[PDB]
Order: sequence, then structure tokens, then C-alpha cells
Amino acid sequence: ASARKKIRLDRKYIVLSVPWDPSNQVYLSYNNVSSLKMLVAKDNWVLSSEISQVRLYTLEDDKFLSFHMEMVVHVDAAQAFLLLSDLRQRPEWDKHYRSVELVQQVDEDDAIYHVTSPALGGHTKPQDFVILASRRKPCDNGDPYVIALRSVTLPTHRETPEYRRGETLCSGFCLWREGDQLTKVSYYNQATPGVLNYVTTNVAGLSSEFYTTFKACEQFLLDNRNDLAPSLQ
Amino acid sequence: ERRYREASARKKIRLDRKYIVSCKQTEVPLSVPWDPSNQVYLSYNNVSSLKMLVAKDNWVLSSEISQVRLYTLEDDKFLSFHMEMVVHVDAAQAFLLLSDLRQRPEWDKHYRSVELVQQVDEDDAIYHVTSPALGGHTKPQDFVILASRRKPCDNGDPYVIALRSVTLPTHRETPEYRRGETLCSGFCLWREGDQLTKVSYYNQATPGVLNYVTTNVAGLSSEFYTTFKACEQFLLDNR
Ligand SMILES: [Cl-]
Repeated sequence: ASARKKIRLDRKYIVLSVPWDPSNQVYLSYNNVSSLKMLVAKDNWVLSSEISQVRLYTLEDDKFLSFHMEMVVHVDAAQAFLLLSDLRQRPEWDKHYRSVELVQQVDEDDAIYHVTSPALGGHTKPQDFVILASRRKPCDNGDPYVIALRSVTLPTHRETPEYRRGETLCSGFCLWREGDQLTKVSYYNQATPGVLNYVTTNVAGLSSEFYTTFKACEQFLLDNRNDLAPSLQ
Repeated sequence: ERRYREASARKKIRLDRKYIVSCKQTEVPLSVPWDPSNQVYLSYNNVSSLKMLVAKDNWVLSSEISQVRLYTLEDDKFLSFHMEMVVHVDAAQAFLLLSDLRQRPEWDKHYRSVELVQQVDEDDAIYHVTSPALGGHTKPQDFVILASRRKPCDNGDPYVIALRSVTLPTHRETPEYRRGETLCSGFCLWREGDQLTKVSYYNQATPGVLNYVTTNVAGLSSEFYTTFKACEQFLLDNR
């Protein structure tokens, strides 16, 4: 199944950014967040695998092989929200984040980041991304905390030969409070063309780097479970 | 139209911040226990509450498209809204069609399914409704709703179809669905002539769907209008 499933997915899915403008920062931010929420609610998510109560789902759209991972972590959702919404700290737990640079603090809950990523799948250059991150605290009615990521273009931050400029359409974290010191943590990625080989390898079960990274995510949250620094920034 | 989109986006942020602390069951009777000994008053109160909501003086007209109107009331504990249009159907027939909650899934995508739980009397019934997951959720919602319908007492008065959440020992919350509550919703229908009816839908407080309400009210989405349009086409198809 594995090798064959991988090759089928590759054959199916082989071969996204929006211009940023200060005059539409509020709308772009809404759309960033709203897109992630809508992705969560799509009706055709299918469980691909489970390993140690951690679940990997896919959505095989006509355009995209979307995936998401879910786990339950013994950390407070508000704390998980501050820890995960600071993308500067993501290189610490996520190997796929080689570096992170804050381009533009847009407001309290929105920022543009320059992200670089190690090359994977034969490339002799790393990838880079210019990403709008938009975070929202929910109403206390059971809605999730949301940290939404989508690629944006800026006249000053176009691609240079140092990196393959990639794009991500709709990615990020949702966190649902499940109890005192219990959070359901999910990471979603709708479409990131430049890493499809890597996705299909993971989704088919030839690799478990997604599981490994999500384990390091949990450990990062637990290790920083009770840090005050996030809430005082 | 960038400017107008930016305004909408700002309005949603304002509203969301304003109601970020949801109204609780201790503060307002989002649901009430179903008590068959009190069935008469429970239905009376359901109708009277919707009549009072209608008569509130602080409704503000927030938008209009094709002479369909969306009003809002930014109350202190919750954000109430109501939609209003006039349809080329007899009020008496609209009354039968809109009181039949089991038919509501045919025109309202928010009603995924409806089960009649108890017919209390000719004009009052309790239903179990399921609703599709909105953005940010993976489980559908369910509700247990008392629907009480009344004809107009005098001329000028509306037909009233009042909905309010109730609880029952046979339909307690289950892990399969996120249980929602509605405080006071439903339809008022006024005769505007021969086969003209003013059709209004009201929703005082459904705290579980706040984000969806703010998106629509802010004008970033038009799903309220799309559903109300389908409502119209349902009524026209069923004359
Ligand atoms: Cl959910």
C-alpha cells in the first residue's frame, strides 16, 4: 500500500500569495483567520494514520492535498496560544522552520514574517516564505484559538537567488480548550506546493517526520507550560 | 470597494471584542427545563418573548439588499438580529410552511436535520435539530427547541412562530454534537395584502454562533441573505 499510495498521490497532485497593502490589513487579516476556520470545517477530512494518540488527516481536494495533525496536550489553551503564535520561537521545536524574521508588526495580533526552510526533495537551495500571521482569541463559547498563516507579497521582499521563494495558501494552528490544563492542538496545511514530495512521503507512511515534529511541538508546550514571558510581551 | 471591505472587517473586530464574554445560563434563561405540568405557560412565554423582542425600540437597520433588510440590536448581554422581506404569498400559507420545522432543512442549510420529539398540542411541538459545523468546528451542533405558533388576535397583528431552547431527560447532550441554545428566535408574519406577507425572522441570542452572526452583521458574509432568499423560494414553490 505505502509505496503505491505515495506514487498515486504524487501523480495526482504534482504541478497562492496575496499582495499586502496597509489599506487592507484589517480585511487580509480577517480573511487569513476566516480561511483557516473554514478549512477546519470542510466535510471531506479522512483519518490517514494514528500513532500514540496523535492523528494525521488528509483532505484530497481537486487542487490540493491538504493535511492536518491533532493531539491533546496537558497545557492551558491560552498559554499554548501565546507559545505558538510567536513564530520567532517555532525554529526551536520545528526543524522545518530553519529561521524566522519579523518583517512588520502589523498590530497586537498580526505580523508579517520572513521564514526560511531547509531544502527537501533533491534541492540544493533552501526555501523562503513571506507569511502573514493573524491570531485570534475566541469567544468563550467553545470556539478555538486560531493562529492563521498565509503568504503575502511585498514590493521590498521579492525573491532573491539565495532562496527558492515558496508560498503557503492557508496554514496554522487551532486550539480548543478541553478542560483545565488540557488543550486539543491541531496544525493545518491546505497547500504548500514546494513540499508535496515531503507531504506524500509522510501521508503514505514512508516517513514519520510529521509525527516527530508534532511530538517536539508537545514537548515545547509542556517545557514552557507555565512561562509568564509570553503574556507580558 | 477596498474601503468598504476594510470597514466591514473593522466592524467584525469591534463586535467580536464586545461580546467576547458569552452570556451564561446563570444570567439569562438560554434554555428552560421542559415541564409538562407547565406546558401552557412555557408556550405562552415563548410567544410573548418573541412579541416583546419585535416591539423593542432599539433595532437599527444595518444593511439591505434587494429590499431584504437586516436589523441588529447590540444589546448588553448579546447581539440580536432580524431579517425582513415581503413575499408574494398568503400569510396563512406562509404560517403553515414556516411552522413546519421538519421542512426547514429543505430551504435552510443551517438545519441539517429535524426530528419531532413531542407534539405538545396542535400549535406547539418540541424538536431536535442538528446544524452543520460552522468555521472552526469539526462536530455539528444540536438543539432542543420548543416551537409555539399563534394566529393573530386582531387585525394588524402578526402570525407568530416562536422558538426557544428547552431541555429534556431523553435528549441530553451527547459527545456526537455540540449542544447549542437559542433564547428567543422565530418568525413574525404580517398580512400586507392579498397574497402579500411581511416575513421576518428574529434571533435574540444564540451564543454558540456569535462569530457567524458578527461576520454576517458586519457585511463580510451574505449567508443570512442567501438563506432568506431560499426561504422566499421555498414559500413561492409551495403555494
Ligand atoms: Cl468542534
